[PDB]
Amino acid sequence: PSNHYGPIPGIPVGTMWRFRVQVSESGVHRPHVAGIHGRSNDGAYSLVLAGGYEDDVDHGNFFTYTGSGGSCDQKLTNTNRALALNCFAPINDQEGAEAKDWRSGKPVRVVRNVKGGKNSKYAPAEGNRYDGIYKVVKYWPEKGKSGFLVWRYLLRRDDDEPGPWTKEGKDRIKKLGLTMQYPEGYLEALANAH
Repeated sequence: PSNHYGPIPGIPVGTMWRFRVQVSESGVHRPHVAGIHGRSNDGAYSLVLAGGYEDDVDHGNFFTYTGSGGSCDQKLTNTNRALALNCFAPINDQEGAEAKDWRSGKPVRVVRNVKGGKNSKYAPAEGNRYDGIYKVVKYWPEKGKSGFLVWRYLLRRDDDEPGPWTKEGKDRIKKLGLTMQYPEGYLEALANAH
């Protein structure tokens, strides 16, 4: 169902799609534009890292992430609240929270998109790649570049499948024969567009 937590059966870490519409169709990240799929009364099921917030860092097994909204203070509502709920700590919309036992938190599927490349060496060079399950360690408010409050999150990887950029993850990609997926007819249309 749309509120599925965890990996999608049959879609291993390292899977690559050229376009977001394909990522949506796979169920790995259902929204075709929004960066985060979540329900404010439940949790977050997936997110896409595609750059945008300059203060964010991406170190592969861990990354920081900034919420949405705000012009004005962001609020811990909607998908900001969804992602917060995944953290293994009671929700706190004033100071945020940190999970000591963060691995007991709800999983988030993470896809990296090529747009993230200026500030991340882990972004794929093309398209979108599924990088596995991550969990929210902590989240907190802070004064943004706008001068208004933004919600920030720290995520850490927790997946039994190795990271796609590691030697063991690259070996799996090879063994499974994963390749960049293009829509039916797309390469053919480009080839003929002359």
